[PDB]
Amino acid sequence: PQITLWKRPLVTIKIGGQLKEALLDTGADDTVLEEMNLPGRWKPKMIGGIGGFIKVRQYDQILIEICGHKAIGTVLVGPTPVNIIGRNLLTQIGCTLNF
Amino acid sequence: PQITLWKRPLVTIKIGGQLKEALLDTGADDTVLEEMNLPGRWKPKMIGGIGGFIKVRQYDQILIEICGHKAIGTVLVGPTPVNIIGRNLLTQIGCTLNF
Ligand SMILES: CCOP(=O)(COc1ccc(C[C@H](NC(=O)O[C@H]2CO[C@H]3OCC[C@H]32)[C@H](O)CN(C[C@@H](C)CC)S(=O)(=O)c2ccc([C@H](C)O)cc2)cc1)OCC
Repeated sequence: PQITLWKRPLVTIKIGGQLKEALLDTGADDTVLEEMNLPGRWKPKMIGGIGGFIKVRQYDQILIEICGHKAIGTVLVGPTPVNIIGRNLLTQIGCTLNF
Repeated sequence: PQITLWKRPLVTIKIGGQLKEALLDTGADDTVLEEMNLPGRWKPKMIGGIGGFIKVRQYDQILIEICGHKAIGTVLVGPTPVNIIGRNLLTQIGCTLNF
């Protein structure tokens, strides 16, 4: 689809069998979701934002369906203010900016 | 044009008579620019993201040219790590997400 930006580009995602709402975020290199339970191994990681760094749990090769488009990639889980879908997955679903 | 997301979507902007590099950021409601001494009145503001909040100065009705497309709106000036072009300006240049 074509998504305008007059409102936040929020979409429904399916991850670990659960539906959530997430923001399509071209300013984010990586994908960061709010605290949740995901199966499998994970490694601690640090990521920095506008206000500083947070500790996240890094889950690799995680299946995630974004607005009906499948992706399999890295998902960071931690105290982000909102679920954000970053470029690592936006590229997988073929998302581009156009003007 | 069309901008893929393999790399950060960095473009040249023109503001206050200066050229700068900025990030087209669909995850940002508003626009946040590096420290610059713009003329005119302003009001203090707090903006938050990953890692907490930072103090910024809010200037209104600022003209920015983004890839030759002009836009006029609010700009937040402060110690941001990157120049962030938010939806308030992206909408004015007709920017959309597409997949
Ligand atoms: C060399 C130093 O750089 P640095 O590492 C940080 O650099 C960066 C800092 C910020 C960004 C943009 C930010 N992306 C981001 O957080 O991405 C994280 C996850 O993926 C990684 O990729 C890049 C960083 C990591 C997002 O797109 C937009 N945000 C809102 C989003 C969280 C939804 C609520 S916002 O910025 O907070 C914001 C809030 C309010 C407004 C106005 C008021 O409406 C405007 C902007 C990109 C690079 O320093 C470490 C301290």
